[PDB]
Amino acid sequence: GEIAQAMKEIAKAMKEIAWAMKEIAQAMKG
Amino acid sequence: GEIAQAMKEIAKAMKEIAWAMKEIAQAMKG
Amino acid sequence: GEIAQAMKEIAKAMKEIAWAMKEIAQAMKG
Amino acid sequence: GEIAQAMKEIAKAMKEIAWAMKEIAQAMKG
Amino acid sequence: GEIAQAMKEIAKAMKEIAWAMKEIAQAMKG
Amino acid sequence: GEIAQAMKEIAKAMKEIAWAMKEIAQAMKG
Amino acid sequence: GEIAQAMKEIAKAMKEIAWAMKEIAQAMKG
Repeated sequence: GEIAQAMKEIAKAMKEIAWAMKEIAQAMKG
Repeated sequence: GEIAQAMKEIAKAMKEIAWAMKEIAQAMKG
Repeated sequence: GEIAQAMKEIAKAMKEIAWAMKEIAQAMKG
Repeated sequence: GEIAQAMKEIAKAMKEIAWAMKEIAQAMKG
Repeated sequence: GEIAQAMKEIAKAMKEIAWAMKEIAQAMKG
Repeated sequence: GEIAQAMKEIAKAMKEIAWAMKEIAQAMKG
Repeated sequence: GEIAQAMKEIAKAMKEIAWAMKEIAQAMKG
């Protein structure tokens, strides 16, 4: 449905944004 | 469909933000 | 209504943020 | 009500974040 | 209630993020 | 309940993101 | 349920994004 599917897509995108931010943090850590 | 339409646009926008953050992470990773 | 109006304004903002993140990613892409 | 007021504040902040992100994209655009 | 409190805290935090993004945009403008 | 817990965790995280983004803005401010 | 599981995944991702943003803020301060 309209609400459940939109929430599942938000969750998948948020997990990918977290993975990318962790890579950027690791590049800038010494 | 004001709530359904907002949630669909938020979900698509978050998928595009996730693609872009993965590209930036890939540019910055060793 | 104030909740439908806020959801609509959040969706339009998220679309603008996605456009901006794509421009930045394109600038940084090798 | 507090839930309606919180949503309206989140919408106003998201609009400001969209404006800033477009300025940053304009500075890095080629 | 815990849900109304969570939404109030989300709103205050997004207002602070919008302030910080405007500062970063002013630094990079030009 | 798990939905109330999720909202509390999202609020705590948004406060930490807002704190971090103000430190980044301070570093970038002349 | 899919909506409860999406909310739990959004909270875990937001907590990881908060950790990453504080590591980046640490890199950028004395």
